[PDB]
Amino acid sequence: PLGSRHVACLARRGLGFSIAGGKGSTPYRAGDAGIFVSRIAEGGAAHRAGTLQVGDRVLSINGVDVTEARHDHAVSLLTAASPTIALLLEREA
Amino acid sequence: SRHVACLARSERGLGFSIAGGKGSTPYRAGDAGIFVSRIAEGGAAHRAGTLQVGDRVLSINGVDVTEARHDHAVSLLTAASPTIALLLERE
Repeated sequence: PLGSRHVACLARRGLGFSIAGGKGSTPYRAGDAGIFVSRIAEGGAAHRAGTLQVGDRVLSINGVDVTEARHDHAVSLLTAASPTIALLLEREA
Repeated sequence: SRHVACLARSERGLGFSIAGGKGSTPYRAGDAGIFVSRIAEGGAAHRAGTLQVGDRVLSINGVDVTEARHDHAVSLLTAASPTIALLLERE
């Protein structure tokens, strides 16, 4: 029961995906300031996992809300050490 | 109230256990829900520090298990997946 949101739970050699947007960086798309998934590498965990899609809004990383976070700080959470990476994502149909 | 848990399935087997569900004995006298009933300490659930004995398992890998059968929830856990994502209630 997560509503219009969904969870990506990836096993942690590189992320396998990139993000764009947030505070301190250029926006992902004109008219929006939030963090979004901006690329998914082929063969990477994210790609084959099929739970990531470019354009997803990144709401939280490893339980840390980033709807108001800086770009490079959201990227630090992603590169920070843990066996997994949890993403709370919100998608547009 | 609601938490997300993301665990890497370790080759030793994942630590936590569950109890309850529509076709088993409850974990808690008057509740038909699915709860994590034990945590093998050392395992992934314990190392992540995100599971708790007593947590109500709401959903498993996007599948709602608030109304499900004990048999089905274990099936969701048992499935050989690289990860397991849990949505818990409390702790």
